[PDB]
Amino acid sequence: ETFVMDDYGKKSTFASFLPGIAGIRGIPIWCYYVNRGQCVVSFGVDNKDHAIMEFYPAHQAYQNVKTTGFRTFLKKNGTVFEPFSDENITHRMQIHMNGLAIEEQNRSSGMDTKVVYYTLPGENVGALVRVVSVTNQSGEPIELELIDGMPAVIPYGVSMDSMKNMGQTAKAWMQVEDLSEGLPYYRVRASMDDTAAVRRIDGGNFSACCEADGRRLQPIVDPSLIFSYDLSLKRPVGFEERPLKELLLEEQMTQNLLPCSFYGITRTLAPGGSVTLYELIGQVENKQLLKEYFAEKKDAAYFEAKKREADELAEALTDGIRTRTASAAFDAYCRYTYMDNVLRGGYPMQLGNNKIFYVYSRKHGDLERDYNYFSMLPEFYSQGNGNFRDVNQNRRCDTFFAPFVGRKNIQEFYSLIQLDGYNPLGVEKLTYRLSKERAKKLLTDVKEEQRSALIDFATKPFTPGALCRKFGEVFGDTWDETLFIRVIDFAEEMVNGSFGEGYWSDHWTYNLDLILDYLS
Amino acid sequence: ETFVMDDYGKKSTFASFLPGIAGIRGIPIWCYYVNRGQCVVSFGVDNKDHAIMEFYPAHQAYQNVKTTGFRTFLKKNGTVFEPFSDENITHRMQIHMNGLAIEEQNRSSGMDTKVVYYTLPGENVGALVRVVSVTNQSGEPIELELIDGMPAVIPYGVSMDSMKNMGQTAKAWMQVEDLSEGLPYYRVRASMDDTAAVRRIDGGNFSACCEADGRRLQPIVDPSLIFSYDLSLKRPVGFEERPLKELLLEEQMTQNLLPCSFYGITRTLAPGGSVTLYELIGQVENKQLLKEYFAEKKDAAYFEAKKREADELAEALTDGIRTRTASAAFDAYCRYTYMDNVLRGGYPMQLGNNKIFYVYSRKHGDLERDYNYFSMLPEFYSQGNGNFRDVNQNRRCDTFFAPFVGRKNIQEFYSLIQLDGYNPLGVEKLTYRLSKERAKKLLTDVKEEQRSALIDFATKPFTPGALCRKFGEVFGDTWDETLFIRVIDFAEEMVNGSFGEGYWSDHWTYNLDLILDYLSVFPEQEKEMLYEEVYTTFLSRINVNRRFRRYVETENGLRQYRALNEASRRAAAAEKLVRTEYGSGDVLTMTLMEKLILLGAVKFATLDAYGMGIEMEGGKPGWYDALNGMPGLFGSSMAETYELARMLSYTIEALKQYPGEVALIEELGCFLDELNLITRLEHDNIMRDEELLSFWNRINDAKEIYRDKTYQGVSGKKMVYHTEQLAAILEGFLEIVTCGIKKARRISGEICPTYFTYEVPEYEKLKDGGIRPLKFVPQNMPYFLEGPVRYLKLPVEQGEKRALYEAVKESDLYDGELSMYKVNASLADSSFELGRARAFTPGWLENESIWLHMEYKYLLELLRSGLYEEFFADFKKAAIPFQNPEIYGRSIYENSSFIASSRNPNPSCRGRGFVARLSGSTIEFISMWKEMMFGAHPFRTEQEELVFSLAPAIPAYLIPEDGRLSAAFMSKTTVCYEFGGHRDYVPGTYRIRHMVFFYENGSQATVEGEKVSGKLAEDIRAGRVRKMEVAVDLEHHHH
Repeated sequence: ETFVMDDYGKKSTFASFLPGIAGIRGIPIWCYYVNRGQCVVSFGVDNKDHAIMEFYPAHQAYQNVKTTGFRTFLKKNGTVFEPFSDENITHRMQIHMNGLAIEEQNRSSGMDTKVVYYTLPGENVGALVRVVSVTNQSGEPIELELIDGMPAVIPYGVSMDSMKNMGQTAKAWMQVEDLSEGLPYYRVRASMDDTAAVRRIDGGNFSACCEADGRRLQPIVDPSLIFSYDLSLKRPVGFEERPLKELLLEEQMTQNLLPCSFYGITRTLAPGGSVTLYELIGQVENKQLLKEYFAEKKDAAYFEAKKREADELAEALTDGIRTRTASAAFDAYCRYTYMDNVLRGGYPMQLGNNKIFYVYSRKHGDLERDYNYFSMLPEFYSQGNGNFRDVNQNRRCDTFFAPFVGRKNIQEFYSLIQLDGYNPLGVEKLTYRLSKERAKKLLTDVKEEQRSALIDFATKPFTPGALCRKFGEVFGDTWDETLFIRVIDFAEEMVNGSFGEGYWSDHWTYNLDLILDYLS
Repeated sequence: ETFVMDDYGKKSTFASFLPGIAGIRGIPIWCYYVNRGQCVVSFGVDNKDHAIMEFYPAHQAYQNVKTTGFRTFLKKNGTVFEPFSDENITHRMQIHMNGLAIEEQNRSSGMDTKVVYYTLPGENVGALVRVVSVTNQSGEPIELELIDGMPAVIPYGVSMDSMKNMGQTAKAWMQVEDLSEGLPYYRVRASMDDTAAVRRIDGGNFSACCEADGRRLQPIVDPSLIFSYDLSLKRPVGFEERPLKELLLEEQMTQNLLPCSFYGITRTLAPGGSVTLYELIGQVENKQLLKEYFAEKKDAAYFEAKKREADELAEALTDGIRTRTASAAFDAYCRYTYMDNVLRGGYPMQLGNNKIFYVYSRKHGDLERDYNYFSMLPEFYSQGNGNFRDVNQNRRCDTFFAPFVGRKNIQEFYSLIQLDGYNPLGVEKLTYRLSKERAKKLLTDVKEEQRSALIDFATKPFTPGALCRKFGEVFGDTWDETLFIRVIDFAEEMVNGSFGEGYWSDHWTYNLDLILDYLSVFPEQEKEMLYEEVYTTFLSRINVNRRFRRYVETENGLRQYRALNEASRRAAAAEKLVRTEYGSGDVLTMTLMEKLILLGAVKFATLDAYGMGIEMEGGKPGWYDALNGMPGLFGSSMAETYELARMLSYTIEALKQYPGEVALIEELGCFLDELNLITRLEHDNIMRDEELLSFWNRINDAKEIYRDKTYQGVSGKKMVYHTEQLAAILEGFLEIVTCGIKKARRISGEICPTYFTYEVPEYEKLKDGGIRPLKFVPQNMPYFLEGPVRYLKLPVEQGEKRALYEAVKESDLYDGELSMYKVNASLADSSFELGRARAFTPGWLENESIWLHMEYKYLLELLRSGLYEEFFADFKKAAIPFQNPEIYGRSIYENSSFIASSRNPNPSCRGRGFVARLSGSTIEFISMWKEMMFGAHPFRTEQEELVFSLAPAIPAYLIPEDGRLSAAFMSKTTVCYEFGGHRDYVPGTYRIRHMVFFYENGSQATVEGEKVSGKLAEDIRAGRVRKMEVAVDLEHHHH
């Protein structure tokens, strides 16, 4: 079910990505990875302009992952080792449908490093979960100083163009907040685009790390503490020269810099012992959401449950094509192909009682499709736009796997045929609107101000995720899901055609396939 | 003369660049360098879209130079060493004015590596020369395999945006050619921008390396041969695993990759022996140029001669400011500052016989000024565009160093003043055009097809470099330079104004400086300068909106958000001059006095409601860019008021000095008469009232009538005035301005203000849609240094100036820890609508930092006002050449835009200059140097004859041990002072015993006195005296 590549650092380069599935009630994120270093080179929330780790094309991703990607430094009795930096050391990569794990077995240092990645599922905060475990495989106790994290966190409000073109000038707006609280908040001081209606920026990237207990560790946000004069981020000169405890007592620069996110522990590991760090990196729209999310302690059990949920998401998504043949690779390929087709074209589901909704779709782009400006919607019931041809083809066999779809795809893709035989290029996200009278009838059992808020929200086009977010905002923490289901049921589905740029001569040729599959 | 930084890899980071001087007949290139690795991080030819090594901002440049910069790998008996990769190894950097050299002395490996950079001078191919020498310093012979070069050469045709955004996809177009020939050609297979007229791409980047013999080495263009699986380019796995000879036999991939450029040699070095590689990396427009350039072998002697030429270029460029004092750092700083000022504003030169051309200028940008899209023209006689303010200031002292310039700058920068008092933002490159008949007359002695080619080329606008390129193309290899000179002489100089983006309120304030410098060098031609009718007028591309139309309603109250009238906008590429008969007649011509009167009238009409500041009605702030939100808050600048008072006083003195008749255009005459009537009516109200709404309304109504009448066109009929009437009118204006200044100082405090912000709580809507303000509430602004700087120029009492100096020194504008002056006080409690300055931390960029330009302006004003002791002390405690390089963070011969002040949150960053060496402080230092060395007025006109005298102001710490201080006078004459003793030589505290003149012809003349007049003075100004020996306060130096 999992693909294992040994010594991937010496193999041919390839680019890939986590599927970005956060569940029906989660916030998906985009995370691209390559087979070099600690393998993760770029991840954000919405698009290239909301990246936490800077987006690079495939060539630059291969060239920079060992520097701008996740780093880990182990100090064993004075000397510093960097896992996943020397390809001559035995390393390994395990690829899941919705996860990624790497290992290194350094016999010289007697320490084993394991890093597990997965997108955080089923939460109102989109984040990447990184679990780092270091095991003392030597026969003697060692005094380990462990530091790991990310050397360049892009503050919220810095666009990709701003980085790539004027990083030096854009450093003037970057800052960090809440170092003492253990939840660093990475955002610009003010809107970098002048002549903006709102000068204040509320959103922010965050990081949080803890051991199995759950108490957050003190962050390191100034890369000069670790790397000192080495701006190339190749060797941690400061970490080598000084103990970790002294580093945590330094006055870190929280302004006029491209901040890092590093956390450290000091431990004496018995022979066979290990230390595990649970690190969360994500983005929120305001500090209130971040405080609400961390109102409950996130211990090791929480992260293990979230990892199991992340695996089960892909498992249940691909269970519709489960196959057992003479080739295990064939079955794994079947499941993976179904998941990729879902990512490109969406996964049908019954939203309410009389609606068909396609979830997990997104306008795709990756390190190799660098020309595409991808945009994955950061909300519940996530969905995205798509080209006519791609969405038309990817939904060819939806009726076979989801009989409740019926003729919806045929109607959708023949209603887009213009009178002259051509069609719009773009297929918009599913949006819904509720009429005034029906909305008033539905909201009779609601409090007056809440009724008014839902009236003004639901009479304009909205997505189901936006509606659920509004429900949460206007009801606090507990409400009635049946109200949401009823609003969806009695809402009206908008038309979802956007012209685009031109008229291709082949788009109409894929509708007969939909007709034939439905007739099959 | 050179700055040496040891172990620069461990020092604080700084960004810099080679000046990009290729000579008058060379192709300049841009090359930026940092103090990490092999130090060179980006270089190309024209702009960021024609880079050979990818351009990075300063942060990315620091982070990537050790990887994407030049690399060198030494294999000594099997093991591989990489010089300039470990900071613990002793390394060194030497910085020249037009060169860069780095060294590494690895005792462990016993090998010394030396790399020398310099731009290739005096060739029709722009390239970077890189010389790498490895010396075997061990006591035993070693078998050395050397590989060096660049791991990522950007192929020609790949834009910077293409790289940064879609490098992976753009790799599909990249390819290399001519590997066997030894001249790899890096270009795209076809135009990457689809729907292009020409699919084929002819230009290409190239590299070529050779030993001292000159035979080109076999290149390595596939980085996978050297680095193997390591795409991070950190360690050369392939080079370690295999010998160099086997690598050169591999089949290199020349397509679908980002190619490298590496060359290798295998050698057995005797103890003390060395191997040198001469590597050329550049760009050409076609393979024919590359083949022609390499038609002759380039041996070691060629590269040594080119390096000497590159050094001599900067040497001869800066020889005009050569100085010998007690501080060698001071002299090096003088030369470097002059070179930087030339880079920013251009170097004057005599092109032909009757033309003045500015060479080496360019629209500047660097690793720290990453927002600027720089563009250096890749041709002979290189030049570039520039902003009005920067070019205006940088040419302040051109007449002193280049007397042949004369009044050209004054005419150029007053002809750019529009009828409404504003000006275009951009100053275009000098272009020339030749008429049909003159071109036919010139080309009579030319072959028919060559004559036709030159006719069709020269009848359209061209630059001198383009003309020389065309001459070369159409004549082969040999031709007649006199033909080029004659075509330049008989060509017509085009108008060089480009509108830009907006109207700043301070651009006009720098022209009086040009006038004053010209009068300092040629004092006897003031009347001729004033009454010379050669001043044209730029045609406005957009008109300032009426005040009732500039005001809009917002949530926070009334705002000024519609300064420009978009309905009146005209075509950018159209007629550029105001023509008589409402745009149908001849080009309107005006005298300098008319321009001064127009500026005075318009700026007086631009007073604010309280009659204190000059409104930023143009939609742009003053000299302070980071306050872009000030015009929206009804901002007014007191600095413009001080400059207006100074200009009015100068015009009054000029009118009284040379009485006669002055002709003003009819519209300006009517406007001036209306303003005079308004002042006579409102004088009583101005003297007693606090708010002056009625005066403001009448003034703005007259100004709007004049602006809207002149914008549509001017007939050209001129009214005639006596100098007495204009003197009375401008004296009334100056009296009102002086009362406004007094009121502002009264309501501000112990320090004169700089800006005023007004809030309008009561306004009335109009039927036509405009909004009429009814009450202005002034808001105090934080103290800025520019206020006192402009104020010190006014003719006020000396005691008041000293009191202002003390108040500034004891205020928040003075950084006690750094002993420097900050650009502004704290902005913390000010409004957040002011602009970018509110989004910056204190002590960073233009926010409460030591902005070097304004600090040098303040020091210059202290020097000019006679505060000699204070000027000496503050100059010693604040000048760049006297800084500590450990704290300053870069070479003390180079300037910076700002120094992080004591309020900067980073203790390490305090006292450290950050942005590159092209600040505006260069011209300020040049003015200070000239004032100190020769006094305010070296030439004076007494009894209608030229009189020459020297009044130096030299502090004790500049006088050498022997007491002989020398400086260059007008870039040709050497003045060798000799001082009796070590002390501060304040003017009036000494006397010139005698001066001795050494003529160029060898004859000597000695004058026993302090002043000369007549023939001696004329010879001094004409450059016919080689050297002057001046004895100060004594016959000889006495310890």
